[PDB]
Formats: sequence, structure tokens, C-alpha cells
Amino acid sequence: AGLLEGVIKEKGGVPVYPSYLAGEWGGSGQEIEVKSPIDLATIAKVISPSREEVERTLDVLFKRGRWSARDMPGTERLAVLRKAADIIERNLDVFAEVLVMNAGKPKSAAVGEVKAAVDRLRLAELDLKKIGGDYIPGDWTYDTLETEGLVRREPLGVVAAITPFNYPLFDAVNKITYSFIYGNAVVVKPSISDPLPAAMAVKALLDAGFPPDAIALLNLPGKEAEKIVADDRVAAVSFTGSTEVGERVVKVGGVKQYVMELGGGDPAIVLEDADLDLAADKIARGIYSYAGQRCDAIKLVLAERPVYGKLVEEVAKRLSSLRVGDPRDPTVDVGPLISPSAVDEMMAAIEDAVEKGGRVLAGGRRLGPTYVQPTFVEAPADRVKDMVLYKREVFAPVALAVEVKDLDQAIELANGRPYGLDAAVFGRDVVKIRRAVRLLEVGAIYINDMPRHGIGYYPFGGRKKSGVFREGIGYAVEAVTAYKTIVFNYKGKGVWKYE
Amino acid sequence: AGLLEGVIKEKGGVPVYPSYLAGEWGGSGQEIEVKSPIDLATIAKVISPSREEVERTLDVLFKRGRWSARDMPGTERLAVLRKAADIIERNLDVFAEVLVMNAGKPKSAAVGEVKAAVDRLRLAELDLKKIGGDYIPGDWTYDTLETEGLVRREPLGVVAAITPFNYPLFDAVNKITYSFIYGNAVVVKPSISDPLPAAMAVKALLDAGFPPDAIALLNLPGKEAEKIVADDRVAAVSFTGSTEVGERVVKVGGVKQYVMELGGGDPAIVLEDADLDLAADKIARGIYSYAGQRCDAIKLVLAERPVYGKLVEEVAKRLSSLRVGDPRDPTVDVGPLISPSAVDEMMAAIEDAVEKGGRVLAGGRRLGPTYVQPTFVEAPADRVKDMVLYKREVFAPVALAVEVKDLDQAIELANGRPYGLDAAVFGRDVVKIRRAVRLLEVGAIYINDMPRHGIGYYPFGGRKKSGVFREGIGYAVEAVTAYKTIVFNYKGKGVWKYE
Amino acid sequence: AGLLEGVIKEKGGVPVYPSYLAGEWGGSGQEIEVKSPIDLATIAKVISPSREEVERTLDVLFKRGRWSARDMPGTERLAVLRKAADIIERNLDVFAEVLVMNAGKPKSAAVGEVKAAVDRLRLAELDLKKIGGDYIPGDWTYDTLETEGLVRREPLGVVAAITPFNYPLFDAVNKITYSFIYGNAVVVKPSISDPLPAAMAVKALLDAGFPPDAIALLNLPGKEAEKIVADDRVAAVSFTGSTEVGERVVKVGGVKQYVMELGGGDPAIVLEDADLDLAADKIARGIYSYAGQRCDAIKLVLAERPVYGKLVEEVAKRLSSLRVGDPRDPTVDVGPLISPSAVDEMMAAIEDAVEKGGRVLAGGRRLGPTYVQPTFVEAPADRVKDMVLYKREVFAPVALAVEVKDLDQAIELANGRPYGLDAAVFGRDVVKIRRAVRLLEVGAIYINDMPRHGIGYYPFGGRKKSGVFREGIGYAVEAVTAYKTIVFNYKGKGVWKYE
Amino acid sequence: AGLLEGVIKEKGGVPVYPSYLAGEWGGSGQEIEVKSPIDLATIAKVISPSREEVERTLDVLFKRGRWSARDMPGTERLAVLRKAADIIERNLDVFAEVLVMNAGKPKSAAVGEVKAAVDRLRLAELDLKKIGGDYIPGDWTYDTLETEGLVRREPLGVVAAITPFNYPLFDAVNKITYSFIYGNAVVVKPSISDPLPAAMAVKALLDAGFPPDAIALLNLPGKEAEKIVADDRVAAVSFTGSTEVGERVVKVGGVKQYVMELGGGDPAIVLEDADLDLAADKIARGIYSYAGQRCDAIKLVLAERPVYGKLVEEVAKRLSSLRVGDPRDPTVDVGPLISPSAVDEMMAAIEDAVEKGGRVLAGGRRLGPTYVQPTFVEAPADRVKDMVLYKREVFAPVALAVEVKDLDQAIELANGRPYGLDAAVFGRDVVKIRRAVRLLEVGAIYINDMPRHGIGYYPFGGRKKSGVFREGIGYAVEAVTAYKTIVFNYKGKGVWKYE
Ligand SMILES: NC(=O)c1ccc[n+]([C@@H]2O[C@H](COP(=O)([O-])OP(=O)(O)OC[C@H]3O[C@@H](n4cnc5c(N)ncnc54)[C@H](OP(=O)(O)O)[C@@H]3O)[C@@H](O)[C@H]2O)c1
Ligand code: NA
Ligand code: NA
Ligand code: NA
Ligand code: NA
Repeated sequence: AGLLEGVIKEKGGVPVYPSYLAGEWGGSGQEIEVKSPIDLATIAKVISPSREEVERTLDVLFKRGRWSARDMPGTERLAVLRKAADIIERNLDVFAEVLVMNAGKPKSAAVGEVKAAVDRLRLAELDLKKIGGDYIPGDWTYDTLETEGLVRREPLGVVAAITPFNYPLFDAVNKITYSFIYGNAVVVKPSISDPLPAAMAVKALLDAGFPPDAIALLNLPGKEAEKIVADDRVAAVSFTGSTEVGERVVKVGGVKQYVMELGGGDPAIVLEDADLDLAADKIARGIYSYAGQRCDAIKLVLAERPVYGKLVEEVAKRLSSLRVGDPRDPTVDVGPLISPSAVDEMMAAIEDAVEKGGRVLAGGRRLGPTYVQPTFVEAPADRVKDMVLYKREVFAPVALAVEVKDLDQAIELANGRPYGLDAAVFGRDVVKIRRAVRLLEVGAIYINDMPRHGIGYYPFGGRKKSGVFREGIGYAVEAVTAYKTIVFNYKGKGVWKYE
Repeated sequence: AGLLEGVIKEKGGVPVYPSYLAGEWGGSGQEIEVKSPIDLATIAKVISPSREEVERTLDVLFKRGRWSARDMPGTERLAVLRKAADIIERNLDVFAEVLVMNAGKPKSAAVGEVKAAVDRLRLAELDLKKIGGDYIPGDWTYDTLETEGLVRREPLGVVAAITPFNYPLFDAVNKITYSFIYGNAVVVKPSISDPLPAAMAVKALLDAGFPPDAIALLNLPGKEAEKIVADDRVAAVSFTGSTEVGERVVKVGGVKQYVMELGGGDPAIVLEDADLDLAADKIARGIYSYAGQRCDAIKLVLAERPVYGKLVEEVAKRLSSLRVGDPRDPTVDVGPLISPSAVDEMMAAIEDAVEKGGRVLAGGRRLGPTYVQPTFVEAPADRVKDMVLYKREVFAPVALAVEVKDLDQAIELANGRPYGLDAAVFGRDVVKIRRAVRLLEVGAIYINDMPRHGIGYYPFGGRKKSGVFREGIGYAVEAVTAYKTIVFNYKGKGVWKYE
Repeated sequence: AGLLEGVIKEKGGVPVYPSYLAGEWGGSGQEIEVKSPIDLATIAKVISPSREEVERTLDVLFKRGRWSARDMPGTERLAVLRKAADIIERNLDVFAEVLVMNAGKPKSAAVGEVKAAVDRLRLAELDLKKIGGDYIPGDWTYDTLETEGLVRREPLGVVAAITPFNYPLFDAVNKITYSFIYGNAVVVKPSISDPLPAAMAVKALLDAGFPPDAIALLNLPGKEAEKIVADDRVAAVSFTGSTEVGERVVKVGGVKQYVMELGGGDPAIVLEDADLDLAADKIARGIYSYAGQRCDAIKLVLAERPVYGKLVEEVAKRLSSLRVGDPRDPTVDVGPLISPSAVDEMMAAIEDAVEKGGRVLAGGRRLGPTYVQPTFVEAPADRVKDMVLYKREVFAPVALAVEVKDLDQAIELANGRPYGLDAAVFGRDVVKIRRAVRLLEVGAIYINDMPRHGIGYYPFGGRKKSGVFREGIGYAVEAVTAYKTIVFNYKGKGVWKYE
Repeated sequence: AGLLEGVIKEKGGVPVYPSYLAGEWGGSGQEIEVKSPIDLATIAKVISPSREEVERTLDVLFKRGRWSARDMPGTERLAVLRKAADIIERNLDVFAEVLVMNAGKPKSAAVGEVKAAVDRLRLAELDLKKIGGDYIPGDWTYDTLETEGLVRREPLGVVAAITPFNYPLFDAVNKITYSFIYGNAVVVKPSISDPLPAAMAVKALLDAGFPPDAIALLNLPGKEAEKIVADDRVAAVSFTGSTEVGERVVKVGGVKQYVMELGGGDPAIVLEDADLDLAADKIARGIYSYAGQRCDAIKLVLAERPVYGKLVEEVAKRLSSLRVGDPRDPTVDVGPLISPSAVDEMMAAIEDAVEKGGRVLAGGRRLGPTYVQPTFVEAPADRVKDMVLYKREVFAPVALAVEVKDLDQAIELANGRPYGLDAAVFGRDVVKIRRAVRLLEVGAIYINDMPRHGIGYYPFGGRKKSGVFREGIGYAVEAVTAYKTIVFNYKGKGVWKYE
């Protein structure tokens, strides 16, 4: 409908979304059902490409795509992205509706993602801040005298953008934007569970003038994508997902430029001098936002003895005063989780914590195949490390609360999980803050706020199991671009007179 | 002897070099013979560590190494490196002798490598040019108003430095320098065929004060190293080697920060307006230097019709007027190749070129198990692409000569090999040069000079099969360092008044 | 009319433009006539402010202006500039008409300036590339251990933008843009000879939402402006004008941040390997464009013996085939000069050159009080240096042609004038080009093109008598901004453990 | 003696130091007596150059100096500076003795300055961090398509370094270092009151190989220097001194690149959450160090009601427990002031403060023509602004103490003086600190430490009356260097295919 006018095929009741094969929308591979977490019903179908079509798509992106993307001057790429922003913006409601239906995202959360995608597109201009090379004079070494060097960046060619389910619209728009702004062609591979927003975005981009042979959207399920990652024409792979899949991706890909945003949870530390209202409010939000289905969600709260009581109490009040329902009621605070499987795991993890000495302070009640109350489990420092909610990432609205003696204990506990994406610290003392910033092994630390990557105005990425490299405005250039050095030799040519 | 005073064990005639286990020199694993390519004789032995020692070494580097390297202020790390430079410099002759004997490197070439290693150490100060973070103000987006960001770099922890045989001293010193200057611990794994210089370098570094638990040298053969690369305590892997091993390394390593210098040959392009004396001289040198056992060696020469004759003729004269012998005679220009196996391949490749229409213009005669004449094979443009000397990298003193109609043919031929390390272009016209610089898919282009990475004053690395990422003074920081973002929230705190 | 709706006062026949006093349009000082160079007729009048109003305007800009400009977040400043671009763009024809009438600018040249002003405003986003501070860690010196540093930029406060007559619209828009984008208030002082475009631009900016107390436009004549420059509330002075006035400005201003674009002519060098069609075409244009009333105009042509003949001949053909008339006929190539005084000087300078051995190769005929033929005077190298057309800048469509033996003579002659704004060099050889780039003492060198600052996509400014500092997208930040260093002390606070 | 072996002329009892005239030590102008503030005795004499010698020196620096400095590759300039560091270091005691005798500097303070000068010289390598140009691609604007830009820095030529009396050794070494490291020649003009250290430093530099025609040391008194500043061959003027002289310097110099470090005092703010021991200790030191003859000396202390009592009390104890004597006793804490005139002013200023409601809390007693007790005067907020000790900079060991209600009052008082060099803030709360950092109009803010420029590891400079631009490692490049832009035109040359 609308954007996907002549694209969506209305086959026997359910709308069928085809893959975009770098030139034409189509696909002759298996058809796959797409369901809503709101009622487990099949809301549409997607056509996956055949091995022959995947192969043909890659051949196109590699042979023509790289050149039409690279040979379109930046000023036009910028215009394409801005026009794509205009198109998505006027279709805001439709984009939002699909997010609410397909991802079970609360209405306002879905509207936020569309706006984030629109802004990312419009701010492509800011990505230019990291454009420009280095001039290296050669008279600072005898061996390089009368020599000179120029270093600049060049697009790698074809970038594979693999995307998660929790931000089906933004991640696709993001990776496409930074890959394309520098001159690359892109193969987008969305989560097969909610590939509709990506299809809509790509259509808006194509309508905006995005070189038709420089982009692709393949509805491939899981391991079917390995075919793309393992191919030599794919010079870079931008992957946002789970640690386990990310690992499999590199082992399949081999030598190549990578950006691995592998998430995991995020710990939050509250110091005795923190504004507890701000902290309680922000931590509660960081715990339940989009049913905790955020990589930058808060999964552990560590508070110093003196404020632990109030803090945990306040966060508990907030979490239980939440309304869990269908994402449509602008009254509902929390919608469903992407699958009943996800809820099972959350329940199991809560039982595990309880068995190991944990006590539920809020939530805990499952309300349906895909509905649960955001839960807050208190745990003694001496037992938390063996709890599943600690050792692992339970993608759900659930966090642990742990009392700590001082900053050092907070820090060692915060660093005790295998991940290191972000960390939040609420407090006022510059010294304690500086110490925490140095010792927290994470890609980013949020001072007096909950972790929120937003559109990447500030760069983010992981450490430890959370991955490698960063995404951000300007910073993502390092992942879809390679350096090119030009060394000029003027030895004895009389440019310099011994210097 | 000297540096390796109480380290080398004189066991029944041949000196035995032990591995350095992050604290003590030792090893209780198999012993391996080290031979000279000059006479196939066993000149020494190296003790490899046992699985238990490898494991224990990693535990040390990870638990104590990262902290003693990171907690040694930069000013002291700098002093350590400078003192290490002094030590190697006064032991220049001994270092050189081992290179000549162990790697078959011509005396002056071995002396050059020692001096390169000394300079790299002394210029660690220049690596600081890429130290410093970014301050990102937040009033350039409504969502980030009254917000602020700081981005800086942090050492990853433990870096594994895997090294090739052709620059056994420099590569080890290089990777150790840039890994350590930023606060990392290092596990060095030298080629098991010539691990002596690395052992000497590490000793000089340890003598200079390099934190004893922050460095390691393991004499592990090939696949025995996979154990190190696959370990989670190894946050980065700096690998310089063949495309094939590099690929295996990443597939074993998984998600991690990588620098892959995978070589391959380098094409050289001569334009009709080039200074043929300079070009002939530089190309000849780029072909035979260290028996072509240089990743940045010239493997293909492409000259435009009008100068092709003179050029090829002059380069042929130069190559055949070369003296091939024992690397010791300062009179010998070319020493042996690292193994008879290497010579076999060169011979096979020359026969292949000849069978496919190629003609030998210089050299071609094998002089012994590990000795050969640097060879120059002319080939018609219409047949060169299927020749082994073209499709592959024959690590030996051998290059192809191909006449071309114009710049575009030179460029497509130059880009026709699977590699893309460097490329040389000799000419004068800025337009033709600019075109070639844009279209040559290589990490670096050398204008009017032969490709020579030197000590990395200018950054270098590959494209296509030549690998990913770069090494260089200042630039290598990006491979052994990770970003850390600190976002400060002052919303409503009165720092700004709506701005 | 239109923009200046309720602003322009229709007093007895001629439209009267008032000054903008940081809040209200007005002025109670002397009225001054504004004439057209097309017919010496009074086309309007401007109201200059009284000493009391100047004083009051400064008090406003300083006390309220700095804060309303600084406290308007960048994202809004950007919106203001973009909206101002929209307003000027829809009023393109009116803006152009005033330029043609008030400055005698050829229709297409006037249209170009309006478009340049619109683009400058729209690209303010690119100025952000030089936004961001430096983080300086302190462990690289013993004295600074456990210490840390942050360096960033801060707006100076009130910037005085003084403008020339030859780009009455662009210079005003330019200085206002870069001054405002970083948070400064601005006092614009246009040339009293053509202050109408500035008034229109300021109105478009005010309509766009530019903080009303953060900007000012004072119609002050020459020395009347000294009052502004000498004031302590004016933290920076951005001056584009003649060397002589610039000098007086600093001597009146004292200690303050300055940008002095003082022009002078530009020499052009043609090498024997240059494309003479390109060179002839570009040099001819650089000589006559806007009647040579461009600071980056070509005033001297130096060609090597072998191409000198053709080149000079071709440029002569082009200059004489030019149509001189009223700037309105899109058929006229060259309009009038800003004043009859300017033509007198050009005539005197041509006679001087002739008396000193020069020969006219094209032009030379005066056609009216303010009309002349763009002139090309050939001069022997041994006599050119004493000619007025060489030693001085004759702001008119006139250049000298000098034959030279080689590059070195071209370079010494090019460096022989007292100025050093830009220089053009046409040729192909990288070596000769590199030499010329190193030895030409000018702010910018244009390779194979005529000097053209455009909107400052590339930064420009002078050397020698041409001034100091630079203007450009991103670069101008250095002139209206100051550094602020924050040094944090954590000595003995346990952030670091000796490091 | 020693360094000044054949330089110092022993004329009738007192050693006579000649000026260095860019090639030979000499001078045929008036002789001037140099006295010690320790006993008002004439300890030596300096020979000033004659107008003819000044003129000849400038001609040399301009015609040969710029080229021998610029044509000495950086690697050698670096060696010169390092060798100069070695020479000064072995002559440490002699250098220190002259400082103690000639400047009345306490033994340990004099030793610190020599060590600072040695380090500055040795760290010249760090100044390279800001070396390197920018490559600007042209496809981000239609007008600049197929165009390209390179921006780099170039030395200005001859830099005039004018120096104060309070750091006669360091300032001279500093300005010489950053001016020379980039390729400039230098004219040093030391304070005629203590020009001996400069002479010694220049000798050490000349001995180290500093191009003999690229440096000069002229013993000119005050206005005699104007001759240098006003000259066109002097492209930049690096001046550290009083606001009043700085102003005169620019008005005499005209258009030129400037760095004006004009000092003034520094306010210190203590927040209720500050570590009062640290603050008391650091503020006391910032007040008395070198008899307050430091531009970064603390002249005003502002403490919040709750800690004001303890703080002021503790600082008073510290100041009065100080030993005032001859700088030689390593037991003496405070030596004399440079002149009896300076003490008179301090006394007058203290009486003024007292008359206006101020009360002395420590010191106040003059002990001789050039000796005084470091004084601490308490003043009510409602009267301090009219006190001389507030409105002006009394170069002496004297500061005001003012109780304030909150941060905003502290900030407005701190910003109330006409200067804005540095500011210190002691406290712990990030919010209050961030606010103070934003609103303090000074070049640098020191958090939890006294203001101390040191060797400029962190850049510093003024705002308001404290001057313009910055000095620092890396940052000073902006003052003795100019940009050079090279724009290459490839329009229609086939480098790009519409991009
Ligand atoms: N791109 C550049 O900048 C650059 C620079 C220099 C050389 N090169 C290239 O690299 C090659 C260097 O010579 P080389 O013959 O020694 O090549 P190589 O065999 O690929 O060198 C491999 C290094 O990796 C180790 N290794 C082998 N198998 C491994 C495994 N499975 N897991 C982990 N590590 C393993 C090797 O140890 P063992 O000795 O025990 O096998 C050796 O230290 C040449 O092809 C050259 O073109 C590239
Ligand atoms: Na692969
Ligand atoms: Na792994
Ligand atoms: Na002034
Ligand atoms: Na002047």
C-alpha cells in the first residue's frame, strides 16, 4: 500500500512482500510467513530469493552497484538521502503502524523509531565531519626526506548490512545511510521475523533516487544469509545482533572489514550522591522500554548501601505501576515480546534467580504467550554472579538489583558479566565518576542518564562479548571505508634543498 | 651470547633458544631445529611451550600483563622503547649476523632491517600524533540538547602478534612497539623458520624494562598458534603473512579486532613520460631485493608502447648484472631463498609462463637447492592473465613484463591480479597520475619510486586478497585500541539556557 | 520593496534604506547617497547611525546579543540560516537586480553571487566539520601524571564584519554565517558605496529568526567605522578590503582576533606542457571577470618561451572579442567599474607600463567615465618590476604578459609583487608543479584553473601584503572562536595506579 | 663563563654580555646595566645593537635566516633542539645561579625553570602532533565537482619573540622552540632587566647547531623594540607581557600574525564540597609562588559561606608561616620582587583595599626596598570590585579573599575583573563544575589545582584583557605558521565519471 504500491502482491488474503534484487522487486524462492507478536497471527508473507537470484544480485551489486554508488557524487547521495527522509516522514503513520503490528512496539516507541530513521537520513551531512585525509610531510626522518604522503579514504565496494528484530527500521536505515554516503553499494538482510519496515525503507530510498543496482534487500532466513557473508564480493559486513550469531558470521566471512554490535545487557550504578528521582525514573525506563528488547537495556542495578533502599523501592513502584497490553492503546506502557519463546526464557531466568537466593521486588507474572510484567529481582552480591539473569542476556523486561559497599564493588560487579556494551552511572562526584569511567570495560558510559544509543549522535559499540568497532555519525566511516596511501617521491628533483 | 647470555642453552653443540613465558624464559614442549638457507644446516634449536605453558602464559598476560603495561605511564613506556633501541643498536652486528645466517639476508639488507627496528623504537614518540580524543557538543540536535560527549581510545588488553619469515626482526619489533606504546600486553609468535631475531629483540626489550609479565614469545609451529588466536583473552590479532593463513586465522579467531597484512605482489606502471633511468633502476631493485622475498616486491611491470622497449631492456641488463652468492660477501647482490621448496615453485612458475607464451628476458637459471637468478619474463597482454606468475604470488625474485597500449590497459591489468597491496607508477603527468591513483585498488600507491613500506612512516595495508586495515606510525593505533564514549547528561541542570 | 517592505522609506523620490540597530531599523545620523556605476545616478540613500546609536547598538550586541546568539542552540541557528537561504532564493531576481544596478555587475555575475550567498547559508552544516575539541591524556610527561586535559572552542562574543564593494552580498552573508553558526553576535559594516544588498540580506536573516539583538548593520562611511573596530566589546574583526585600510584597522583595533583578507592581484603561470586552450580561456576570464574587480583576478601572466606566443595571442583574441556595455544586456560581457576614479587609475597605469617599455596587446580604450576595455599589456621581464601594473594592484580589467625562460624565473617574478593571495599554474608535470607550490608565497595555488574563491569550499587568505588568516567552510571557525582549556587534576585520587 | 666563554667581555669588573646579531655576537650601541633584586647591585651589563645593526640583523634573518631554518629538515631541527637540551642540562647549576641572582628567584624555583626549558626542548617531538594537512574532496558541492583540495601549513618566515622578566629562561626557550621546529627564523627580545638567561640559552642553541643566521638576541630596551615589531620582514610576533605593552605592540605592528599572552591575575573558586586541605595548600602556593610574580598567580579567592571560614584561615596560616629572605637559602620560601617600584605598588594597593573596607589576614609588612610578606586581604563582596587589588593586576604576592553565597556569585565576581587568563575551581560536583567551566570567561580552567601553565603540555592563553591566541605543545603552531591551499582542477579530464 502507498509506497509498496506495485510491489506488494495480494496473494489469497495476506500481503506478500518480495525481495529487492538490485534492479527489480521479486524473488522465486520459498515464501515465509511473518507474524505479529500481538496475536500470533500471520499478518503478511515475504518472498526469499533463490540461490541463483542471490548469486545474480551479488554479481550486480559488485559489477555495477559499486560504480553507480561511487560515481554518484556525494552531493547527489546527500540529496537522495534527504528525499528519502521526506518520503518516510510523510508516510510516518504507515511506517509506525507496521512497527506496532509487526514488532509489537508501543505506538509512541514506534513513532520514535520512524523519527529516528528520518533524522539519521537528514543528518548524513554530519557524517562528513570525518571526511578528509591526512597530509604527511617527509622531512621528519632521513629515510623519507624529499618524500611526501597523502592518506585518504575510499569506499570498500559492497557492504552487507545484517539486522536484528528490535529496531527493524532504524538499523536498516542507519547501516544503509553510512554505507551509501561514502560511496558503497549495500545488501540489506533483515531479521526474517519483521522484514516489513526494511522493505518499506528501501522502497522510499529507491523512490528517492538511490541507484537501483546499488542496493538490495534479501529476505533470507538465518543461515541462508551465510551465503552473502562468505562471498568475496562483500568487502565489509555490518552486523548488529547476538554474540553467538556474530561469532558465526566472522567464522564464515573470514578476512574482511567488520562492525559487530553484539549487545548484551547494561549495568547501572547509583552512587550515594545521586539524584534518586532522576536515577529511579531513568533506570525504570531503561529496564522496561520496549519490553526490555533493547540491547542498551538496563539488566543490573548496583546501588551503594546508603541509597539502595530508596532507589530499589522507587524503581519497583514505577515498574509495577506500568500498564501491559496491546501496543495500540496509547495508554499501554508495555506491549508483547517478539515470541512466546522469549517469555519462557524470562520466566526460567526469574525462577533461577529465586532458587539461587533472589527475591522478586516487582512483576514476575506472565500474562500470556507473549506478555509479561517487567520484573525487578533483588539478589545478594554473594550469589548474583551465578544467576542466569547475570551471566547471560535475557532479552526481556527484567533486571537484577544488588546492594554494594562502595564504588569498587559496584565496578567489579558491573564488569563481571561477559558483556561490555554500555554502562550508566548516576552520581555527582567527579573523582568517583572519573574512576568508574576508566575501569568500566564498555564501549560507552552514560553519566546521569540511562543508556540510549539514539541515532548514534555519540558513537557506540562493544567490548568483550559485546563485539568490536563502532557505529555513529562520522565514526561508522571506519567500517565501510578503507585507507589509500599515496607516497610521492621527489628525491633529487629540486623541490627541496636538503629538507 | 651477549644479550641471550643466561638464556641460550648450549645443548650438545647447537645453541637452544627457549620461549619467553611472560616472566621466565623456558619451555617444556618439543624442540625444533632452525636451519640456514645458506647451507641447509641446523644453526640452532628453539624450545616450544607445552599446552599447559601456553595456557599459563595467557593467564599471566591477561590477569597481570594488561595491568602492568597499562599502568606503566606512557612516558615510561617511551623510555623502555628508547632504551631497547639503544641496546639493539649497540648489538647491531650480532643482530645483523643472525639475520644473514638465519634468513639468508644479504649483509647490507640485514643491517638495514636492524636499523629499521631501532628507528621504529625511537620514533614511538611520533605514534602519539594519533593520540587524543574528540569532544562532541550536543546542541546540534534537539534530542541531544544539554548533553555532551567525550570519545577517546583505550588499549584492548592482550594483542597477539603473528609474524612472517622475510622480516623476522622488524615485524616483531613493529607490532610490539605499537601494541605496547598504547598500553597493551603482547604475545609474539614468530615464524618457526627464523625465530632467533624475535628472541633477541624481546630480550633487548626485557632488559630495557618492558614489564616482564606484559610480553611473551612462543616458538609455536603453524597450527599450534591457532590455540592463541582462538582464545578470548586475546582481544586483537596483528597478522602479517600469506592470504591463506590469514583467512584461517580469522576463521579460528572469530569476533576480534584484526590487522591483516596479507601481501601478494605489486604491479609497477611506467608511463611514456617517465624517467626511464629512475624507473629501470627502481623496478629492477623492487624485483630482486632480498631475492624478491618482500611482500612489496614488484611482480608485474606494465609499460606503454613507446618506452616499453628501452625500459624492459634496461631492467634486464640490471637484473643479469647481479651477483648471486652467499649473503656474506658484501659483493653478493642476491642470497638464497628461505627454502628449496620456494625455488621449485619459482621454476615451475617460469615454465608455466613460457608454456603460455612467455619469454625469459633475464635469469631463469637455478643455481642450487636454494639459489636462483632473479628472473624477468616477458608476456603478451592477451595471455598473461592465465599465467601462474600473474594469478598468484610466487615469493621469489621473478616478475612479468607486459606491453600496454595506454593507461587504462595498464590499470586494468594492474587490477587484474587478486591482490591489492601497493602499486608503483612512474610518470610525470598529474592527470594520468591522478586517474591511476583513483582506479588502482591497492592500499598504497608509490609515485616515481618502488614500493617500500620502510618502518611505516606512511601507513600501508591491503585491499582485496592483500588483507584489511593498516600498519603505520600513528595509524596502527586503530588496531590495538578501542574507543570509549562518555556521554554526560545535564538536561535541566542549568549549565545551558536552552542551547 | 518586498523584504524591505516596512523598512525602506520613500522620501521624495529616492528610496531611503535605514541602518539596523540590533532590534529596530532606523538611524538618526547623516543621510548618504548611493549611486549606480551604470549612469552615475543616485538610485537610493542610506541612513547612517549617530554616535549615540552606534554606542547603543554596541551595548545591545554585547549585553544581550552574545547571549541570544550563544543561547540559541546550534540546531536552531542552522534552521535560521537555512530559512534565510530560502528567503533570499525566492527573492533571487530582486537581489540580482540590486547587484546589477548598485554594483554594475553583469546580470549573470549578479545571479551567481546571489546563488553563492544562498549556498553558503545552506552549507553551514559543513562548517561543523571543524567543531569538536581535543582530549589530551596526561601520562606522557611526569609533571602531568594523573592529570587530564580537554580543549574546545567558544564563541568570542561580538564580531565586526567589515565588507568591500566588489562582493557586497556574498561577503556580508559569509562573515555573518560563520560568525553566527558558532554562537557570536555580529556588527556588519558594508561599503558605503553599495550597502543595499547587505540591508536586504540582514532583513532576510531577521525574517528567518536571527536573534534580533544579535545582529547589526551600520551604514557608516570609512573612518566612521573605526569607532566600532576600536571598541573593547568587539572581540574579533573580520575584514576583507585593501591592504592600506586593513593596516589602519589593526592599528586602531589593537589586541583582538583578526582575519584580514587584503587581496592584491594574482599571477598566473603557464608551463610549456599546459593545455593552452584551457589556460587561454581561464586566464582571459580571470582577467576580465566583473571588470577585473575581483581580489582573485589575474594581474600578471608568465609563460615559458615555447608557448608564450600562442598563449598571449589567444588571450588577446578572447579579451578583444568581449562586449562592453550596460550590465543588463545578457549580451554584454563587461559592465562598468565602480567609479570613474577607478578608470582614471587604470589609464594612468597603462600609460606607465607603455612608457616603461610595455606594449598593449588588447584593449586600452576608455569608453566613458566608468567604462573601459579589458586591457592586456605585454612587458619585457627586465622592465616589468618597476611598472605600476606590477608593483601595485590596479583594481580593473588589466593584466601584464611576460615571457620567461623557465619555471624559476616565472616563480621569482610571481613572488616579486608585494602581494600573495593566490596564484594559478597551468601545466602537467608533477615535479614542476610541486616546486611551484612550495615556492609560491601565496595563501592558495590553483592548479589548471583560474583563481576562484567561490563560497570558500577550499580555504583562502593572504600572505605578505595580502593579509593574514583564512576564510573558508570550517576554517573560518579559527577567527571568531577562542580556545578554552580545562585541566583536571586527579593526583593521588586513585583514578590511575601510577600511570 | 663556560658557555659564554669567548662571548662575555670582562670590562672593568662587571661581565658584559653582547647581543647576538644573526651570525656574530656583538653590538655597538649603548651599554645597559643589569641589576639583582637581591641587593640592587649591578651584576653585569648588556650591549644593545645600534639602529644599523638592528637593520642588518633583520636583513640577515629575512634573506638567509628563513631559508637556513626552513631548509634544515625537521629531523635535524629536532636534533638541534635535543642537543641544546643536553647542553643546558649539564649546565643546570650555572643556569639556575643566574636566575636566582638576576631574577631573585628562589633556588628551587630557578631549578624548576631550567628543567622546564630542558623538557620543552626535548618534547619538541610532541609538537608534531599538530603537523599534517587536510585533504578536501570536491564532490560535496556541484561547483567543486572533479576538483580537489590540499591544505597544509608553512612557516611564516621571521618570528619576533618578545619576553617578560618573570620567566626569562623558559619563555625565550619556548618561543624559540615552537617558532623553529616549524621552519622559522627568530628574533628574541628579552626583558632588558634580566636578559642573561636568554643569552645563555641562545648560546646553548647555537652550540647545538641552530643555523647561525636564523636566530638573533637583541638587548633592546622597551620602545627600542618597536623598530622590530613594526618591520615588514617580521611576519609574526609572539608577545608575553602586560596588557598595556601588548596593545602598543599591535598598534605598532599592524597586520601580522600575533600571539598575545597578556596575563593579569587568576581567581580561585572554592565550592562547599571541596577538599579544603588541597585547596588551602594549592591556593596558598598559587598566591606566593615566586613572590606572586607569575601571570597565573592567584589574585582572588572566592569561597562559599560554609567553607569560607576554614579555607581563609588555613590559607592565612600557610602564608604567614613562610620564610622571606635571600633566594639562596634553600630555607627561604620567598625572595625579593624584581624592583622596589613593584613593592611600592603592592603597599599602595593594600592600603587601598583597607581604606575601602578590607582587612589584612596575613602579611602586609614590607621588609625592605624589594622585600615584602605575601599578603592576604579579606574584602566584603559589596566593596571588592572597586579595590585596586581587584580592578588591576598587582604583580606581587597578594590576593583578596571574598565570601560568596553561591556558585553564581563566585562566577560573576570571578568574571568581574578585566582579565581572563585562567581560573581555578575546587570542588567535586560535576554539575557545578560544568556550569563554572562554561561561564568562566578565561583561556583555561584548572579543576582542583592551582593555575600552572608549566611547559604548556596543555595550551593556554587569554580572553578579555589577557590577550588572544594560545601557546602550547602542538597548539603554538597556529601562530608561527600559515595555511597554504592547493586546489587541483580535473574538470572533464576523466579522473571521475560524474562524481
Ligand atoms: N601485507 C604485508 O604488509 C606483508 C608483509 C610481509 C610479508 N607478507 C606476506 O606474508 C607472507 C610472509 O611469508 P611466510 O611464508 O612466512 O608466510 P605465512 O606462512 O603465511 O606466515 C604465517 C605466520 O603465521 C603463522 N601460522 C601458520 N599457520 C598458522 C595457523 N594455522 N594459525 C596461526 N598462525 C599460523 C606462521 O608460523 P610458521 O612459521 O610456524 O608456519 C608464520 O609465523 C608472504 O606471502 C608475503 O607476501 C605481507
Ligand atoms: Na573469506
Ligand atoms: Na572467538
Ligand atoms: Na584595543
Ligand atoms: Na605593519
